[PDB]
Amino acid sequence: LKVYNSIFDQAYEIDPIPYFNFLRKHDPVHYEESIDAYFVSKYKDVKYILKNNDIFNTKTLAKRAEPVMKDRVLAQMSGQEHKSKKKAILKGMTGKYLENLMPILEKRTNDIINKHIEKKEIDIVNDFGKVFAVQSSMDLLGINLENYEKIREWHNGIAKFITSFNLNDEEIKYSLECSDKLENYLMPLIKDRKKSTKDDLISILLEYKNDENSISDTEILALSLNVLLAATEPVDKTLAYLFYNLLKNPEQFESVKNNPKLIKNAIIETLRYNSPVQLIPRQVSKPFIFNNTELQAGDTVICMIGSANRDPEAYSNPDEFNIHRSSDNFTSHSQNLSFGTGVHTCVGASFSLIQLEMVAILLLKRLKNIKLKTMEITEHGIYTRGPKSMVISFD
Ligand code: HEM
Repeated sequence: LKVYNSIFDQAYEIDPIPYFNFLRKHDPVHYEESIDAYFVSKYKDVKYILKNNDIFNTKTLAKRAEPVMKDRVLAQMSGQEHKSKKKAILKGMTGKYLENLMPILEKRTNDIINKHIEKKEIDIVNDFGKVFAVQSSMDLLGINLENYEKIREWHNGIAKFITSFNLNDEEIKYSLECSDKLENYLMPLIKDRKKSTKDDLISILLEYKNDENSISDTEILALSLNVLLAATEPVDKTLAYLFYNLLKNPEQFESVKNNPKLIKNAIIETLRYNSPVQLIPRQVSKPFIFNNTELQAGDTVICMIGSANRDPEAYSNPDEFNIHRSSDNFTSHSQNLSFGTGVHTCVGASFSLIQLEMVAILLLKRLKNIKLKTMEITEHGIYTRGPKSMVISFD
C-alpha cells in the first residue's frame, strides 16, 4: 500500500500546506513507518481524539518526557490530581498573582524596546521574542533574571528532546546535561522558596496540599520545568507570526490601529493560521477505527493542529489570514485547537492571550510607522514551528 507522501519529506518542513491538503483529502490517518505513528490531519478527528482522554491517553508524552523532566508532568496525571494541580498552576497566572505579574511584563517589554529603539529596527524573533518569552516564564515561576542567558541555553536543549524524533547519541546526552544543570540551579531556589514565601508560582506548588500532604521537591521541579517549556517557545513564535501576518495585510494592520480592540481577534486568527504548537501525541488504548484505518491498542496517533485549524470543514477560506472572522458571519467558523481541547487543554490560554495583547499594544505605541523589513519569512520545526527571523523597521 506504498504511500509516497511522508511527513518527514524534505518539502514538508518548508511548506506543510500542500501536505495538509493532501492528507485531509486522501489519508486523514496517515502512518509513518519512521516512528510507528499515525498522523491525524482532519479537524473532526483531532477534536474527537482530544475530547476522549480514555480512548487516547497521555502515556506517550510520559515516557519520552521523563528523561529530562526528572519527575511527573501534568499530562501524565489524571483525575483529582490533574485537576488539583492544574488549578494550582492556574492560580499563578490569575487573580492577584496576575495583577502583580502584568506590570513586570510591561517592564520586561519596555526594557527590550529601549535597547533597540535608536537603531530603527528590531527582530521580533531574535531581539524580542527569545528574550521576553523566557523572562516572562521566569517571572511567572519566580526565578531571578540574573541567569536568563543560561536558563535559555539549557531550556533550548530540553525543548529539542521533546520536539524532535530523530536524535543521535551526541544530541541526546547534551539535552540531559542541560536538564541536570538547570536542576542544579532550580533545586536550591526551591529550598529557599520553602522557607521564604515570596508569592510566586513556585511558592504555590509548595503551599499546595494533597489531602494534608504536600508534594515532593523533585515533583515541584518537574512541574516548574513543565511551565518553563510550555510557556516560552509558543509565546515567542506567536508574536513573530502576529506582526508578520498583519504587516502583510495592510488593511487589517491599519484596522488594528484604528480599533486597538481587534488585537485579541488578530492574535486568535494568528494562532489558527500559524499554529505554533503543531503536533499533539496520544496513545490508543483499545481497538478503534477512523474512516477505514484500524488502530490497535498501543498505536500512537499524532494530532496535526495546524492542519485541523485549516480544515475546509471547519472554516471558510481556511488558508487566508482574516482577523475579521466570526461565527455570526455552513460552519463558516469554528473554535480553533491552537490550545488543544478536552482535559489537557492549555492552562495558560487566558494568560497567553492577555500577555500577548499587552506586548502588541506597547510595540504599536512606541515603534511609530512600523514597516516590514523581512519581506519573506523562513519557518522551521514540525512539532513547534515559527519563523527564523522577523525584522521590522520604525522611526
Ligand atoms: C500561544 C501560547 C500557547 C500555546 C499555543 C499553547 C499550546 C498548548 C497545547 C496545544 C496544549 C495541549 C497539550 C496536550 O494536549 O497534550 C497545552 C497544554 C499546556 N500548556 Fe500551553 N500553550 C501556550 C502557552 C502556555 C503558557 C503561557 C503556559 C503557562 C504555564 C502553558 C502551560 C501549559 C500546560 C501546563 C499544559 C498542560 C495542560 C494539561 O496537561 O492539563 N502554556 N498548551
